Order: sequence, then structure tokens, then C-alpha cells
Amino acid sequence: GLLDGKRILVSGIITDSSIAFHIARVAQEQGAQLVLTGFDRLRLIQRITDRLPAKAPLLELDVQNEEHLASLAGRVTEAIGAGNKLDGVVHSIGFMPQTGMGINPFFDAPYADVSKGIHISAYSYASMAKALLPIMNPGGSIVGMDFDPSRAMPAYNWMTVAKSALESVNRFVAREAGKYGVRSNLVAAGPIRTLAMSAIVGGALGEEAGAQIQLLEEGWDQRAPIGWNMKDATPVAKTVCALLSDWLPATTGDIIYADGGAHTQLL
Amino acid sequence: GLLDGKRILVSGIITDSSIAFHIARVAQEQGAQLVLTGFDRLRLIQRITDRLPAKAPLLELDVQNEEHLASLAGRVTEAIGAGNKLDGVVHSIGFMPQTGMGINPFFDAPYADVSKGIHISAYSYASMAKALLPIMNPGGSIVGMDFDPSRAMPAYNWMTVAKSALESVNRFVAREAGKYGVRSNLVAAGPIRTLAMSAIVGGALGEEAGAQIQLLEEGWDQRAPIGWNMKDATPVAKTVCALLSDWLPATTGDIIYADGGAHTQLL
Amino acid sequence: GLLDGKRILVSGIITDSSIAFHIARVAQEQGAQLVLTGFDRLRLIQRITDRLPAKAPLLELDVQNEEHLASLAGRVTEAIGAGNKLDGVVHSIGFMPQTGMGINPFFDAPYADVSKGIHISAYSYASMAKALLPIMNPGGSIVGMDFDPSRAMPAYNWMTVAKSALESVNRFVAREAGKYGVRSNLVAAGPIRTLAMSAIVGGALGEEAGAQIQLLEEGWDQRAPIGWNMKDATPVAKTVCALLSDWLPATTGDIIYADGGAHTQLL
Amino acid sequence: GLLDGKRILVSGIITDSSIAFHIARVAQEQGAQLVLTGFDRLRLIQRITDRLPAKAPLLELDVQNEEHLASLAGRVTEAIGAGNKLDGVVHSIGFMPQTGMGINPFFDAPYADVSKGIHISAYSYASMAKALLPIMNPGGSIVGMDFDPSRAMPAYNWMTVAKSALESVNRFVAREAGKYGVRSNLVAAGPIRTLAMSAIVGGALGEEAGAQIQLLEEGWDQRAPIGWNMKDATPVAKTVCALLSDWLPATTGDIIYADGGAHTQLL
Ligand SMILES: NC(=O)c1ccc[n+]([C@@H]2O[C@H](COP(=O)([O-])OP(=O)(O)OC[C@H]3O[C@@H](n4cnc5c(N)ncnc54)[C@H](O)[C@@H]3O)[C@@H](O)[C@H]2O)c1
Ligand SMILES: NC(=O)c1ccc[n+]([C@@H]2O[C@H](COP(=O)([O-])OP(=O)(O)OC[C@H]3O[C@@H](n4cnc5c(N)ncnc54)[C@H](O)[C@@H]3O)[C@@H](O)[C@H]2O)c1
Ligand SMILES: NC(=O)c1ccc[n+]([C@@H]2O[C@H](COP(=O)([O-])OP(=O)(O)OC[C@H]3O[C@@H](n4cnc5c(N)ncnc54)[C@H](O)[C@@H]3O)[C@@H](O)[C@H]2O)c1
Ligand SMILES: NC(=O)c1ccc[n+]([C@@H]2O[C@H](COP(=O)([O-])OP(=O)(O)OC[C@H]3O[C@@H](n4cnc5c(N)ncnc54)[C@H](O)[C@@H]3O)[C@@H](O)[C@H]2O)c1
Ligand SMILES: O=C(O)/C=C/c1cccc(C(F)(F)F)c1
Ligand SMILES: O=C(O)/C=C/c1cccc(C(F)(F)F)c1
Ligand SMILES: O=C(O)/C=C/c1cccc(C(F)(F)F)c1
Ligand SMILES: O=C(O)/C=C/c1cccc(C(F)(F)F)c1
Repeated sequence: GLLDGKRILVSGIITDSSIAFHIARVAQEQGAQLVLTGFDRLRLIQRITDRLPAKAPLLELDVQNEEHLASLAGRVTEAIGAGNKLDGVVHSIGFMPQTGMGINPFFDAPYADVSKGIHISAYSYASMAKALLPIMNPGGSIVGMDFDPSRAMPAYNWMTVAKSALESVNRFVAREAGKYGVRSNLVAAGPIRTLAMSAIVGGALGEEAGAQIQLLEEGWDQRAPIGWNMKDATPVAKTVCALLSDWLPATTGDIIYADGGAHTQLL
Repeated sequence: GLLDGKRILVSGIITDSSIAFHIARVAQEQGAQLVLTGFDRLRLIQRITDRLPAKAPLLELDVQNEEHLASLAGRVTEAIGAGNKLDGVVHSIGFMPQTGMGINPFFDAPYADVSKGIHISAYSYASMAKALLPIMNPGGSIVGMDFDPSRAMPAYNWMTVAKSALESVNRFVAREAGKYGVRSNLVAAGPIRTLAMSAIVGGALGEEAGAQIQLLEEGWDQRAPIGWNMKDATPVAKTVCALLSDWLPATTGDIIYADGGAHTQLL
Repeated sequence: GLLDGKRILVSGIITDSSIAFHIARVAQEQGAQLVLTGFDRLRLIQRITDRLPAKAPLLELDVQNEEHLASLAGRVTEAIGAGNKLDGVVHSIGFMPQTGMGINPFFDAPYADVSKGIHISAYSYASMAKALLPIMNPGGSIVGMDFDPSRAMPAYNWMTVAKSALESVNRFVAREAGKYGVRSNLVAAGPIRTLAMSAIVGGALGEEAGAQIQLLEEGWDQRAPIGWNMKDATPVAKTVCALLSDWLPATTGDIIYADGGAHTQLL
Repeated sequence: GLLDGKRILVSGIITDSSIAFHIARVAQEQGAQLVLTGFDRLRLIQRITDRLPAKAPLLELDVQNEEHLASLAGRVTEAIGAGNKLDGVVHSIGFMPQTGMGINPFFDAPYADVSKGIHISAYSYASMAKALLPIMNPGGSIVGMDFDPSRAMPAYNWMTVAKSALESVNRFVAREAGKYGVRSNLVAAGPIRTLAMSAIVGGALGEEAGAQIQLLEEGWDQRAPIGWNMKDATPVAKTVCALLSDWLPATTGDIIYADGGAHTQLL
């Protein structure tokens, strides 16, 4: 297995369509021993993760809760055993209030809403690294999930801004992680039909935002030289596992694009 | 004059070494009629701006104050006269609490501090555009001040993250401003010895942060094919005036580098 | 005038739809004294440039002719008078054999054809700088024409590769030009309906290449927050004049996008 | 093994310090069956590759020889057996005449020399893809070697321009390769002390070019958050193997940086 013997923490599972669910599945298929973290609905998350190939301890983590973060390392060590450390950390956490996405005009999002989204989607990447680097082995790897924000797009709005901040945060986390012999990188995925994404395309945030997202998705498969299947998160999961392995040992502070090549093509 | 007849709002003057002071001076030398905005110390700012070549009305603007923003357009129209609109807006506003810069470790900045810095340094670019676009003429231009955040650097820390967010915000403001026939762009300046910057180099945020900033400044002049004079903000001011003029009419959502060419060179 | 008193060489006029024709027109409107260079059809070019607002000497320059380049500085000094130097140089030269563009497959262009296109479109930017920098004044400016090659696109094919090379060449020319106090920059224009471009859209290089170019053009105006008029080269000409002026004095080795903002937007 | 059962062609071995030698070693350690290609000194190359963990057929390939390219697919199929196809292709080929590198001024390289370097270092990536894609399996992968050319640097000179062209070529090769279900990507390596590189640092291309290269190398390890060992090509080889594997299945037209993270950091 690509990850045989590695101990890896995976955040961000909420449904069976979560990108993190497929990261966890593939990592377990490749021999990794997982610790999972979940937010708010731990009963639901436990029922979801019961469908993974192997059992994994589930710990509560609200990345806005300073007490959850202060205790996280101790709770992880309790789960994997004293004297054992983590080899991998997966950040698959994102949120932006609906005022900062959708048909609500970009100018109408209040800063309280934007700040909450930047807290959860960008600052928390630094928060998790701060908490977990002291229990990470040399040669370890931290990976977060990104959506290419280098150009503006309709509807994504403030979530795009949060991803631009996350990319900048990743470059500073790499500086800190390097002192531990640990890499830090993001995977910029193409669009994936999660429950939330399908709801938006169905009009949950207004009709025009739904129409814009659908047009965005269609251009992606058209641009990608190898195509793009928004219903299949497995290529994204494999790319995360690649970064968690020892096979990209000189890459850090960086972004790997698991997007079909779409960002390399204009039309 | 390059800006003859144009009515331009300039934020961000606090001392005579403020980049915005030199923007205002050059704009007035080029025939623009200015409205100035200042934060908190309006008595001091008035005394400072008395040294500009021409008198200009000064309005109070704390970009974190929703009431200041809601009234800003009316106060500007009162200053320039009913029936007159703005042709230009200059955002020269930035702040990050010292916990997010300097020798305080990157991981030790609390999110309340980071959020305040992102509010003032990035979100407020959208806030000012929201307030002023309804009183801007077609062909108008909004310009904000940037510091290239595409790579991490020592000490800048969370302020770098805020600039990454600002660049993303600028691309969305351009979408909105375009409906008004208005351009939105940033000027990414090289380092300029403002009062705050000189204090940091003198050790105000710790000795190692001061040493890192000084090394950063020295490499800049070395890399710049035409050199870089951190004691001279006039080239930055002229570049802002270029974007405020009619001579870059097909550039928007973009970044112009007034940095000596340093960002185009590795060594 | 923006360029009053400046002596500026402009290459690349071949028809009245040439981007360089509009650069020359606007520069003369702004008070510049021009020297023109033309390739192969000097009788035709003279008849074309007779329609410019002011007379200008026309010199023959085939950038593949080492003898033309070796004599160019002397012929320019003879035209503007001994003791006078150039303040500006405009490179508006590009060519790629049809085997390297159009419906002919990317893999089918022979290297002899590609090499000729890279010679004319990229290496010659260095060739002209080598020839003219010794007769350029401090504070001078060299500008070349670019088409954003950061992503692949249909039909442009090897010409895209040549533009990627040109952008790299520009960064090295800036290093050399800086020793003379001269800036070097490119303007990346949106698509402009020159005679050659209209012929391609009409099917001169095959129907599918024509269809691809037309779709490329349409997406450009759609993406540009301020729109894009491919029939109007005047915004591109003004941006070149901006770089030729003294109003971007700290920008070199760089690229200014005169494209409506289209490259800052995904959809 | 990461590459068990895969049939992979590796070009570019000339000494035991060649990056391609270490690519081949690691690929064989990971179970790949190799076909090697060599240029000009096949007796020497055979003696060198005798030290690889497994025997591999060696075929002559001068990428400037149209007859070598026209026959290459048939010679590969003869080596791996009829009915078998390649799963991987490694382009590790580069050359620029000394007039285009070193202390010889950038402006003094004749175009004949530059054109030869661009032929070997950039066009040949398309040439090899044209030759080998018809005998490549779906899910296959083409990888070429890159050195980040996004900023100019001393001494690299025209070789930097060639790498900028190669990056553009890679994006078009991905378009073609996608029709075969094949990915195309580059690995941008940090500096590696090959025989040629050590000779340049020793002054083979002039003293100042040697001094500039040494300073470039030292800044690299300083910038890299995980450090950079120019004497160890193994991290670069592993990254190439990662791209040759099935673990980056949604990445194409792209660049993976195996450089210690140095390109993500300013100082
Ligand atoms: N779906 C896409 O198209 C796409 C593309 C690229 C990147 N991404 C990114 O991938 C990440 C995962 O998102 P997803 O698509 O799988 O959707 P998701 O809804 O399945 O996952 C979001 C996760 O964030 C977690 N979360 C929210 N608030 C939290 C908090 N306070 N503390 C801890 N966790 C919290 C959710 O509980 C949930 O598990 C996100 O960063 C997302 O931006 C998604
Ligand atoms: N000095 C440099 O080296 C440099 C380089 C590039 C960009 N910049 C940017 O240029 C901008 C101007 O900074 P400066 O260098 O001239 O320093 P400065 O201190 O002179 O200007 C900062 C300005 O921000 C204003 N400000 C702070 N909080 C505010 C608030 N709540 N509301 C309104 N205004 C507020 C200050 O009052 C002050 O006028 C900043 O965005 C800065 O990041 C500076
Ligand atoms: N038209 C567009 O859409 C567009 C967009 C961006 C950039 N550009 C660039 O702008 C430049 C000008 O092109 P244009 O669009 O105006 O088309 P054009 O055909 O009008 O200009 C091309 C010029 O190149 C010159 N030229 C060709 N071979 C030459 C040689 N051996 N020596 C000297 N000159 C030679 C032609 O004679 C001609 O004057 C080109 O670099 C082009 O790539 C064009
Ligand atoms: N050494 C570094 O620091 C470094 C860094 C990044 C990338 N690279 C790239 O890695 C690649 C491999 O270079 P290297 O460092 O290992 O040096 P090298 O000298 O070992 O390899 C160069 C190879 O190019 C081959 N070659 C030259 N002309 C050829 C031709 N006409 N046909 C076929 N092959 C030809 C040589 O025979 C030789 O095998 C190059 O593309 C190089 O630019 C090197
Ligand atoms: O980060 C996230 O959770 C969302 C990612 C995403 C998914 C589908 C479409 C888009 C769009 F905005 F590009 F349309 C974005
Ligand atoms: O945005 C600001 O106000 C500060 C900009 C700045 C000034 C001098 C040095 C640096 C450094 F961080 F690069 F060193 C940054
Ligand atoms: O450089 C040139 O002369 C051509 C530029 C150009 C003009 C119109 C369309 C396109 C396209 F390839 F994007 F379609 C390119
Ligand atoms: O591509 C190549 O073969 C050379 C790559 C290389 C190796 C060492 C140093 C440098 C420098 F130019 F950055 F110094 C480049």
C-alpha cells in the first residue's frame, strides 16, 4: 500500500459525498491508519464513517473552538497510543455563509459573515498545523483542499477570497512545518458534486447563481485535456494520498492541481 | 496636467511619509481636484495635508465604521457639489495588529487580530467601492495599494495573507465596477520607508523581524534592474496617477508592479 | 502631450489595421517625434504611413537580416540628427508560418518553420534592444506586443510558444536595459481584428481554426469586466503610450494587460 | 512497487550524475521495465547504464535527427515486444550552446545557437510525444524536466528562454496526449550538481557566471522550507516516478515543483 503504516488524521467528513470521505477511503485502501475529526453532528458522522473500509476513532473538532484545538493533540495521542505520532494531516474544511456566495451581491456580504468564512476556510489551516505539528513525525505531510482562486468567477464570491487567503496561509505553514521536517501543500480540485454543490445547482442560493455554477462546471470538462468528472472524487482523493506519501518529498508550500488540466487551458 | 479636471478621493494619509500623501501631491500637481479621507486623528491629518500644493476637503472615514461608510457618498457630494461625481478613488489603507507581524510567531496571532487586519486591509476595498461607485463617472478608476504576496516572506506574516485576500477582492470589485464603466486595479509597490516601516527596521517589533525587513529591502534594490529607492515614494505615486488617468483604459481587475522590476528577477 | 519632445522608434506597420499604426498615430497625437521601421514592402508601408498625423522617416528593417540590425543605430541617428538619441522603442513584430498556426496539427509544424517564427517574434526583441540601447537616453522605454500565453488555446499553437519565449526574453532585456536607465515591458493585448486575423476568422487557415478563433474572441468580451472591442486598437495604443511616458517609471521586465480585464476572470 | 508492470522510456542519460540516471534507477527499484534512449556516445552510455539495478535496452535518439524520430516507435516496439505499448515517457534532454549561457553577454548569442538550444530543449518535447503517443497505453504519462523560468536569473540566459518555451509546449502536448488518455507534465527541479553544472561552478563558462551560479544555489537551500540538497537527485527522481504512477491521475499540462519549496518563498 502507498501509505502502509502511516498514521493520518482526516478532517472534514460530513456526508458520503464529502471529498474527505473519499480521501479517507483511499488512504485506508492504501494501508493508512486513520484518526477522523468531525464537526457538530458527531452522531451522523459516525454513522457515515461506519461505511469506510476500516474502523477509525472519531474526535470532535470545531476549528472555531479554541478549547477543541488546545486539547486536540492530546486526544489524538490518546487515540493512536502514547509514543506514536502522526505522519499525515488532511484539512478538508470549508464554509462561507450564504451571504458571501450565491446571488446575494458581492457587496452585500457583511464582514461578520466573511470573517467567519475566512476563519473556518483559511485561518483554521494554520490552527490545525499549530495543534498537530508537535505530534508529527519528520517526513510528515499536511494537505489542505483548495479551489483555484487566481481569477474571479461568478457566485463563488467571498469563498474565492477565502481560498486566496488559504493559499497564502499554506506558504507560511510550510515555513513552520519545515522546522519539523514536515511538508505542507494544497490540492486544488476541480468542481465536485457534493450535497451542498448539487443543492446550489438546484437553486438553493438563487436561480442565477445556480445557472452560473452549472456553466462553470460544463466549461471545466470542456477545457480539461483529459476531461473532468464532477461526480467522481476518486482522482482528487488519490492526489491527496500522493502528497501524503513519500513520493513528493521535495514539494512544499505548493499547490497541486487535480482538475483535469483545466487551469492550463484557455478554451 | 495628466489628471486635469478629474475629481479624485484619496484615503490613507496619516503622516508626510504616507504613500497616500505623495499620491495626493502628484495628483494635485497634475491638475486633479481632491477630496481626502482620514482616520481617527483628523486634527493631525489636517495639519499634515496643509502642506499639499492645494487645499482639499478632509472627511472622516473609519472603514470599520458602517455609519461612516453609509454616509460617505453624501459627504463627498456635499464637498464636490451636487451634480458632480468622482472620477477616481484611491485606497491606501492597511493595518495588521503587531501579533500578526514581527517576531511574534505566525501561529501565535489570535484570529480576532487577523480578522481586524483583513477587515481594514482587504474587505474595506470592497466597502469603499460599494460606497463610492454610485457617485463615480463612467471612465472612472479605483486604485488600491498592494505588496506582492505571491511568495511568503519573513515578518510580513498575516499582512501577506491580507494582501493575498486584497488581490482576490480587487478582481471581484472589477466585476462590479465594470457595470459603472469604472476600472479597479492595485499598485504593488516595493518597500517604502514610512514612519511605521522605519520603526520596525529599528526594532519596534523585535530585533529579528527588524533584521529580516532590512535584508528584504536590500535584496529589492539588488534585484530591480532599474534599482529601487525605498526613501522615494514618488515613482509609486506616479504609477497610481497613471492608473487614475485615461491612459490605461483597458486594464482592470489587475495589478501593476511599481517595484523597480524586482519581482521579475530571481537574483 | 503625454509624449511631448520624445523621440520614439515604431516598428511593425504593414497596413492601416496594424496595432503599430495606431500606436504611431496616438504617439504623434501626444507630441512624439517618430522614426518608423518597415519590412519588405517599403513602398506600400510609405503609402500607409502617409495617413499618420505627421510625417516620419521610414527605415527598412528585416529583423532576420544581421546587416539591417548592424546599421540600424546609424540610420536612426542620421534620421533624428547627430547628438540626439531615442527615448522610446516599440517592437510590434510577429510572424509564425501557417504550419505553426491554424488547423494544421500542432505536431506537424517542422522545426524550421517554428524557428523562423521564434526568430521574428521573440529573439528579435533582444536583437532590437541590442541595436538601439546604445542610442537611447536614460529614462527611455522599450515596449513589445504580447498575447497572454500562460494557458494553451486552440489554433494559436506555436505562436503561443513564441509569446512564452518573448515574455522570458523581455525579462532578460530589462536586465540589460537597466544599465542604460531604460525600462523594458510588454503589453499583452486582447484580440484585435487586423487584416491577418480577419482572414483567419474567414477560414484562411482552415474552417475549424477559424471557428476556434471566433469563439475565443467572443469569450473575451464576455469575460472582460469592462468589455473588449476587437475592432478598436486605440485602448492598446494608449497603453503602449503609457509605458513610453514617464508615468510608469518603476515598472520593468513586466507585462501590462490591455485586454479589458479578461485574463483576471474565469467566466 | 509504485510502477510495477509499467513499461517506461527514459531519455537523457549521459553520466552517472544525470538526473535521468536517477529517474531510471528509482523507476526500476519500483518495478518498471525500462527502455533507454541515448545521444551520440552510445558506448559510453551503455557502460554507464550497466550500473542500473536491471538491464534495459538502449536505443539511439538524436532529437534533431528526423530519421531517428521517424523510426523510434518501431524500434521501441521491437524492444518491448509486439502488442506491448509504453505506459510512460521521460524527457530529460537539454542543451544550450555556451554562447547562450555563462559570462558571454545575453545579447551576444547568435540566433543559430539559440535555435539549436530551443530545438533540443523545447521543441523536442513535442517531437518525442508525436513519435511515442501512438504506442502509448491509455492512462499513460509523459514527463519532462524543467527549471522554473518565471523570473530571469544571471547566467542561465537563453536556457531560461528555452524553459519558458518548454512550459508552453507542455501545455499543448497535454491537449494532444489527452486524446490518447495520456497525461503530460513537467517537473521543475531545484539545481542539481551534474558534471556540467559542477564544471560551470568551477569556472568553465567564465568566473562571474560561476560565481553567479554558486550564489543562486546557496539561496535555494536558504529559501526552501525543507532545505535543498543539490548533491542528491533522488527527491527529483521520486517526483518523476510519482507523475509516472497512477497517483496523480487528474493532473496534466502542469508543472510539479521538486525544489524544496524554494519557489514559494521570497527570502
Ligand atoms: N466540492 C468542490 O467542488 C470543491 C472543490 C475544491 C475544493 N473543495 C474544498 O474541499 C473542502 C471540503 O469540502 P467538500 O466539498 O467536501 O464539502 P463538505 O461539505 O462535504 O465538507 C465541508 C466540511 O467542512 C466542515 N466544517 C465546516 N465548518 C467547520 C468547523 N467550524 N469546524 C470543522 N469543520 C467544519 C464540514 O463539517 C464539513 O465536513 C473544502 O475546503 C472545499 O472548499 C471543494
Ligand atoms: N510602505 C510600504 O512599504 C508599502 C508597500 C506596498 C504597499 N503598501 C501599502 O500601501 C498602503 C498605505 O500604507 P503606508 O505605507 O503608506 O503606511 P501608512 O501608515 O502611512 O498608511 C496607512 C493608512 O491606513 C490607514 N488606516 C488604518 N486603519 C484605518 C481605518 N480603520 N480606516 C481608515 N484608515 C485606516 C492609516 O490611518 C493610515 O492613513 C497600505 O495598504 C500598505 O499596505 C505599503
Ligand atoms: N492582432 C492581435 O490580436 C494581437 C494581440 C496581441 C498581440 N499582438 C501582437 O502584436 C504584434 C503586431 O501584430 P499585428 O497584430 O498588428 O499584425 P500585423 O500583421 O499588422 O503586424 C505584423 C508586423 O510584423 C512585421 N514583421 C514580420 N516579419 C518581420 C520581419 N522579418 N522583420 C520585421 N518585421 C516583420 C510585419 O511586417 C508587420 O508589420 C505582434 O507581435 C502580434 O503578435 C497581436
Ligand atoms: N541540473 C539541474 O540543475 C537541472 C535542474 C532542472 C532541470 N534540469 C533539466 O533536467 C534535464 C536533464 O539534464 P541534466 O541535468 O541531467 O544534465 P545532463 O547533461 O546529464 O543531461 C542532458 C542530456 O541531454 C541530452 N541531449 C543533449 N542533446 C541531445 C540530443 N540532440 N538528443 C538527445 N539528447 C540530447 C544529453 O545527451 C544528456 O543525456 C535537462 O532538461 C535539464 O535542463 C536540470
Ligand atoms: O469550495 C467549495 O466548497 C466549492 C467548490 C465548487 C464546486 C462547484 C462549483 C464551483 C464554482 F464556483 F466554480 F462553480 C465551486
Ligand atoms: O504593507 C505595508 O504596509 C508594508 C510593506 C513593507 C515595507 C517594507 C518592508 C516590507 C517587507 F515585509 F517586505 F520587509 C513590507
Ligand atoms: O499575435 C497575433 O498576431 C494574434 C493574436 C490573436 C488575435 C485574434 C485571436 C487570437 C486567438 F488565437 F486567441 F484566437 C490571437
Ligand atoms: O537546466 C539545466 O541543465 C541547469 C539547471 C541549473 C543548475 C544549477 C544552477 C542553475 C542556475 F542557473 F540557477 F544557477 C541552473
